Amino acid sequence: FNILLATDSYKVTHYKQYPPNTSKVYSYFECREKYEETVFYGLQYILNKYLKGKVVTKEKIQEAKDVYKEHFQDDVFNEKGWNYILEKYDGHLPIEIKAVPEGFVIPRGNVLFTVENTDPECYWLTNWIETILVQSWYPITVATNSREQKKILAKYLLETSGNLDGLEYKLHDFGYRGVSSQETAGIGASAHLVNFKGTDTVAGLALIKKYYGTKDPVPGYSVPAAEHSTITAWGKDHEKDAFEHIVTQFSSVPVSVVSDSYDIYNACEKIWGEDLRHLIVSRSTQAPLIIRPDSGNPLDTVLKVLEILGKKFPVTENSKGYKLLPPYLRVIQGDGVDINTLQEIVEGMKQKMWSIENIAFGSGGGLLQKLTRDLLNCSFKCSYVVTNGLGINVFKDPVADPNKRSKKGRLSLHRTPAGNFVTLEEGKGDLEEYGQDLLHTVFKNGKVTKSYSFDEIRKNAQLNIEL
Amino acid sequence: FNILLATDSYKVTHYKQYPPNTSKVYSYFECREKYEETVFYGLQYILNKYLKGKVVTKEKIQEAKDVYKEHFQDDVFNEKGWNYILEKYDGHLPIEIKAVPEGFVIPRGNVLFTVENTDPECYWLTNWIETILVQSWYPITVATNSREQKKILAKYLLETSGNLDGLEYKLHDFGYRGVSSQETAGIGASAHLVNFKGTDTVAGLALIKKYYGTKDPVPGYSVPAAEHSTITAWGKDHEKDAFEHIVTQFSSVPVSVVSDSYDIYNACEKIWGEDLRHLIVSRSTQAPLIIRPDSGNPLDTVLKVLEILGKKFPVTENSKGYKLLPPYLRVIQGDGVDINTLQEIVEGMKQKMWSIENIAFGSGGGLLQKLTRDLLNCSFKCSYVVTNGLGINVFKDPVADPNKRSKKGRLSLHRTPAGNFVTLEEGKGDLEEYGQDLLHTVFKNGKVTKSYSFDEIRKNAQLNIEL
Ligand SMILES: CSc1ccc(CNC(=O)[C@H]2CCCN(c3ncnc4nn(-c5ccc(C)cc5)cc34)C2)cc1
Ligand SMILES: CSc1ccc(CNC(=O)[C@H]2CCCN(c3ncnc4nn(-c5ccc(C)cc5)cc34)C2)cc1
Ligand SMILES: NC(=O)c1cccnc1
Ligand SMILES: NC(=O)c1cccnc1
Ligand SMILES: [Cl-]
Ligand SMILES: [Cl-]
Ligand SMILES: [Cl-]
Repeated sequence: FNILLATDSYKVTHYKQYPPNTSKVYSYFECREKYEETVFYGLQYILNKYLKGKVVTKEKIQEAKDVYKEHFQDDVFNEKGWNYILEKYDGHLPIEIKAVPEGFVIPRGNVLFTVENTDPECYWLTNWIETILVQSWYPITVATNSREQKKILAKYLLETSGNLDGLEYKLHDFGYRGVSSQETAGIGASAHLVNFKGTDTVAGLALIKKYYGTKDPVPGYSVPAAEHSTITAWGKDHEKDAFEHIVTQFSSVPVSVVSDSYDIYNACEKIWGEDLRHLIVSRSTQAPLIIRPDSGNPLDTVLKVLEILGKKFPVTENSKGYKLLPPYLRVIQGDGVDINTLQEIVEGMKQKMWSIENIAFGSGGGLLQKLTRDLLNCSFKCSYVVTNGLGINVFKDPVADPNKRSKKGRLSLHRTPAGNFVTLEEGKGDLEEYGQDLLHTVFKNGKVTKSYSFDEIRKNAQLNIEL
Repeated sequence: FNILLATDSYKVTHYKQYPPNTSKVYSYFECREKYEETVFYGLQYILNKYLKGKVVTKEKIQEAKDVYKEHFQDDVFNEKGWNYILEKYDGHLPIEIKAVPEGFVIPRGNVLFTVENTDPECYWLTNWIETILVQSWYPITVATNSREQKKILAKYLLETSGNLDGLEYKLHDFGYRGVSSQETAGIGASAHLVNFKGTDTVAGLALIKKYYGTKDPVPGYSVPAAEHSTITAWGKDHEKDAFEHIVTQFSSVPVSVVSDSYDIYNACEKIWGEDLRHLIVSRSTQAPLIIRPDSGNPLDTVLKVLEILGKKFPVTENSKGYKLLPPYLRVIQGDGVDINTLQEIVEGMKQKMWSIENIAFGSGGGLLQKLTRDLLNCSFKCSYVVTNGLGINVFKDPVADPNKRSKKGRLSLHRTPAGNFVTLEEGKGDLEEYGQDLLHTVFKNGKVTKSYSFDEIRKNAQLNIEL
């Protein structure tokens, strides 16, 4: 990896565009003003993997110089300025980054981190690294969207069952194949694990161990489960034999069995319902069969599967008046799930008097891929510069869009007297009217100065209903 | 990178699930049946970076064993199967992959690649690597959606100007900050460069040189350009000074200057139009000023910018009857651009008699992030197995969704008598009624066996209008 080749191409040219005698460029990131509050997560990964230590070498400078000469068909690369960092700082970036603690849940429109150069010669460096830092939008957005789904699950589980038992296993990550790269898979899976413990995206485990850390051996867990190949390989007329083999191989742990290869309704009513019923009603409460539909309208299919199972298996009514399958039998809907369809399904279940205890959800592309930087309006902008020794507040205020207006001056984040948050502009945090700045230095002059464990991040990101 | 920890968690338990004495599992990838045709691109990256050579070691087996013991809370990992590959094949995968040539443009619902194990003990390995291989959906989808935008641009450039000059520079990649990882940025940028030569996502250059290669030193190009920080740092009252400094700095090369920091209309009509007009009109055809709006309704902003500039600069009428700014002045719309708004903008310009020669487009999130595996229904499924020495044709036919039905048996890709594509099922390619199979072996037993340069991929992906 070469940080000199890790920026948008136009930035290579920006050192020539800043006002002359500029000794400092100070910029900030926010999720501009439902997604009212966002989980701040993922900067520590970027700091450690890409920004810390000796990130400039003579070879990296020469390689960048050669690439940019061809890419621009002109010599515009700031070799002198990069060689300065190499010679003066042993290739360590003279940048200070201050950030809200990871896991913190912050309302939209607040400063989440700031970046500035610590050596006047490196005024151009602050926004060189915008591109790599702005990619924090992704773990922020996955963690936030996963937490909003946890909010919906908690509200329906509490109403239907009177408690939150099992909440942290109700949204399982199925997204490994549906994201755009191996690296995205690990980042996204780790962001989902801020909120839940169920994942099949194995890449998230190694990322959390390497850059965050947990007291437990692993941060996420899974169970044996079939796919269409392991059912259909038996031949169409032998679906029952496949189901029998698989539940017998995994008789003492939970096992998920995709049941829609040919006819989900026939499989639940006849194969599970009658032919293999003796192998289901014998199972432990710690080792249920989890029937998995995987096609059709997600709501209609869940409701019809539950209706079928409720007629073939003993059903109890819990203390809130909702129907509950026996403890050896559960359902997972892992097709077509995103935050909108998750809400539709749990509301449809509630209307038909089915407890949310009966169901869990798997989500793949909806959880990790169908998200953009535009969802929370993640943005990085310069708000303060020093030119000719005088600080000036800088901002953008497009006439066409008031929403794109940026903040002015030196920023700080504070608790309000009512316990909310406020971002103070124009250096007003220096007046000390609002208690301590919540931004902490996390990176300075090539060194990670403050780190958080994954357990702390999870604590910071808890729901109020959990609290 | 560990291939043992690079699959969905449920796949680890699969070896147990298949029918006893299964010696072969054969699977295939398609973009299931506007996006009628898809560009096949990106498999060669995956084969080289992740699948070739010695990918199993004793340390990787031990690492996977220890992770999965905690992740499943049980010892379900197939240590013996992985050890077999390490001992018998020096850790090279006994898999054969056949694929259509990269850059080929293939209608939906055709086999694009197939995967099978070459050793009977490794029947479980075919679908182990599903997760890694299915991530090819992303470069396929970026390349396809980029090509569909090229078709729109070509249609409207041809109609408004009579030729396709400049087509390959008309959609520029702005997506580096808006994708979910560094790895995704390189993959996606490379897939856009199958169809265009303009890009700010520098990561794509290194990936193309390393895994595909080009005759030219670099596959893509850029120009100097401003961002809001380099304008707003001068202070709001000094926008004109920033513009004058930047244009002067890059007088002999094309320069893009974002002009919407405060008032885009005021900047075009008063600052560019009157105050700095002398600086603009003196510029060469090879180095025009490119005015860049970045906010408001994209079609409304483009039309109003062009009306303003048409009244301050000398407009001509080209041979098709469309208006043309002088050659030293162009526009780039780099906000809100996606396949749908691109179409809206070029059609609105045509209706207002504005030649598409006047404009280019910058796309970030829409080009590389706002895409999912569901757009082209990219899907990997087992179609053939051998059990007890007998081949059987296998598939999934969900009752609720006919679209999810998968193909049966051994597959092959052919040309029809009219020159179209057909996928033959059930081994029927062997009858030779449709000539030789189109697919080529690209991977066998740990080695890449056939490969394509980026120049060949570009040629294969050309538009008919270009041919
Ligand atoms: C469908 S609901 C269910 C399922 C399994 C069980 C069997 N173990 C249990 O009960 C204990 C053990 C740990 C998980 N515990 C859960 N408690 C509520 N809900 C859960 N879902 N879940 C899940 C979700 C997705 C996947 C792929 C696998 C598992 C785990 C859930 C509590 C009970 C209820
Ligand atoms: C807005 S139109 C324009 C722009 C610049 C020029 C100045 N050089 C040129 O003309 C020669 C030089 C190479 C590219 N050539 C192009 N030929 C048609 N169209 C193009 N667009 N384009 C672009 C796309 C994205 C970015 C960030 C910068 C530039 C390059 C375009 C031909 C002329 C017309
Ligand atoms: N475990 C599962 O059922 C699963 C995992 C990944 C993708 N789809 C399904
Ligand atoms: N070159 C540009 O104008 C650019 C690049 C990346 C993102 N936005 C704008
Ligand atoms: Cl060095
Ligand atoms: Cl599956
Ligand atoms: Cl910009």
